Amino acid sequence: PYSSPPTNLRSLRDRLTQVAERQGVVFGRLQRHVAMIVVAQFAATLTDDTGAPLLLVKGGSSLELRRGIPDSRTSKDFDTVARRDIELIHEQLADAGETGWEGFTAIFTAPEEIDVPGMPVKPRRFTAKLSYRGRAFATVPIEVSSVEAGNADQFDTLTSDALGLVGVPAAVAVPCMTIPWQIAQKLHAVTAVLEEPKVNDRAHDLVDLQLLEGLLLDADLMPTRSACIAIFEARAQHPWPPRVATLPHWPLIYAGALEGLDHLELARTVDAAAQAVQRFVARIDRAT
Repeated sequence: PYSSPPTNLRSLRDRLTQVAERQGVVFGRLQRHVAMIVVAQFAATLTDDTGAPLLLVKGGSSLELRRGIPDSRTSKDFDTVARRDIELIHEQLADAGETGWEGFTAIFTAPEEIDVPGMPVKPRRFTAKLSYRGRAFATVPIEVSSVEAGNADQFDTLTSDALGLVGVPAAVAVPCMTIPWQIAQKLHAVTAVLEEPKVNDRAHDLVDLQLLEGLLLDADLMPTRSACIAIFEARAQHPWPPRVATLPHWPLIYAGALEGLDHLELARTVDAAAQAVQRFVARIDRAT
């Protein structure tokens, strides 16, 4: 039980080392998780004039918040959806990072636009350079996408105790895109056909879609079906319902995506994973 926040970066890392050993987690994984939580706290300060979130977390960071470190893939990006703002997100994040949170500050590199088909307004990528009490701590790649259909209408609010465990008690509360839209977007991505030079490498989405199916439990799939239809129609590429094909180079990508997840009941080959996700597609499509 730590009585006080870490005096400095060296103390922060020593506490992170101790907690990671206590938890049986890779140090760098916990350190990245803490960096992500810090960026998410900056994002959680961004609100519209009613106080509603401007940014919702998605991607691997959301799955790590939903499932915990032991039960989620290692990933690096902090992926977000901007619920209203455009280029104002970057300016507002930069201000939030300068003000700081619980001793952490951040400078953000310039936003660069990303060319993605089916999206009228392009995603933006940049990097958060984090410091703790003056000294550089970690860097976090950030991606910001615009709203699609209803994927920002509602949000889940998730938490982590990782900073509490190193003596930083301030409540963590992270607004996240809901599971129906995460499923819709990952199903679209994992079944997308890319243009001749590019090729789809997204076999890891087969892991995340199994993890997301598990989190729906016995839920009615109707919100997920509506989100799936909305995303597939909005993007105007391949139609709903898709076929979960696998590409010849996917077996080892999928194996890499399983690293650290031996204790979970997941498909152990990419064929079995495609079969599982295809069954999920059919179950979603059946909903009424």
